[PDB]
Amino acid sequence: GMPQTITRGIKAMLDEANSSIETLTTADAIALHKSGASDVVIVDIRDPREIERDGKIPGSFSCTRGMLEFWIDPQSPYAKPIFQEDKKFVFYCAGGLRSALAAKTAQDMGLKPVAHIEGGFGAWRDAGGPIE
Ligand code: NA
Repeated sequence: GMPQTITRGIKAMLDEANSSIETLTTADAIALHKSGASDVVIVDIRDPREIERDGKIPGSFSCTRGMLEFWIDPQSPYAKPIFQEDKKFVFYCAGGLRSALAAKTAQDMGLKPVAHIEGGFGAWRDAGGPIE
């Protein structure tokens, strides 16, 4: 049968996100973490099975990407108070792509300031960043 026709793909979504958000270099993110990450919340948006396999950034807060809006919005029944804090929110995933979309979503909602980690946890690990 005729296949599905995708007319808006990840390329378009990622371009829109990337040009609107801070992409924090892996090295800068690692340095930020080592400084104590004052007034920063590092948000791990990976599936828990990814986290179990590969580990995580120490002290990061887990919120899967698919739940993000529901935990950010204070008017959501599922609101998490951490997202109301007067801090910079740095999102990360495995390779940097989901987290660009997540940062853009959060920014679109009004969360400010936001960023994501270039190359994700994969790049973090490759650089020898802190891992739990
Ligand atoms: Na950018």
